Amino acid sequence: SIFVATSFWAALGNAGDARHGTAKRLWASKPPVVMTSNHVLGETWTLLNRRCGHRAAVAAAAIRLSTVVRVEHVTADLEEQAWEWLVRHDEREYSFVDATSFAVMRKKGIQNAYAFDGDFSAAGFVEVRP
Amino acid sequence: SIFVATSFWAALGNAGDARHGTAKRLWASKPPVVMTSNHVLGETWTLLNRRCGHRAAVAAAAIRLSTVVRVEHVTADLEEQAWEWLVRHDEREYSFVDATSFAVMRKKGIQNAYAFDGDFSAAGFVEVRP
Repeated sequence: SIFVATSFWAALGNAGDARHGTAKRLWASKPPVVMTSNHVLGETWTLLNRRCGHRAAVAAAAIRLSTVVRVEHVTADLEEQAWEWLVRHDEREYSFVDATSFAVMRKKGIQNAYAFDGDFSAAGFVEVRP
Repeated sequence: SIFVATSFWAALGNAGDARHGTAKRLWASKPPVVMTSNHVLGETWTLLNRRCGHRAAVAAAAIRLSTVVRVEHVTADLEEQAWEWLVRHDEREYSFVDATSFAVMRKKGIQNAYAFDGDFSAAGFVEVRP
């Protein structure tokens, strides 16, 4: 299984992203179980909206309708763990969505992330490469 | 009676923000009932962590512990309402967090927002000023 982060969705959903081709390659080779979070989709919307405008962002909104991609609603319990995690890990700059993403992966026993730019790698997960 | 957006927290939590002065004055004259959301606090963490560093971002994390600020966990239902709203409103660039913020306010019957930049005003709310 894999967990998909915003950095990946943003690449996949933006044809003008420098890592678009890499993303599509990764997407074609993905395992059957693909999950992400409500926080990630929201972040993806915002990023794609700011970068490519409303139409491109609508694509991200539609992922929540997918029968193939599993979207975890991050619970209050999981968020509390993410907050605690965030407060202790001052060694590197981590976003809130990243911390909730790590928390989801730990909960679901997921080690592989579809993500770029090394934050998941730094946090002890595997950022899948083509 | 008021909902506090990310833009306000970011100004209040960063003394170098151009609207920090306005934020503190509004914060001094705020009503007894003050509300925000998990999404907003998460976004605030991320912004402050990038701009001012870990120690400053921890302040935002601590708001979730407040006995005076009500922190609403945005339900999957409210997010769905936010998603449908986002898809509908192409006339202006709206973030996901702001969309969920609008949804929370509408459900709670709140129109007065502690927020800057006019996005809440555009969405039909009152961005309160001193």
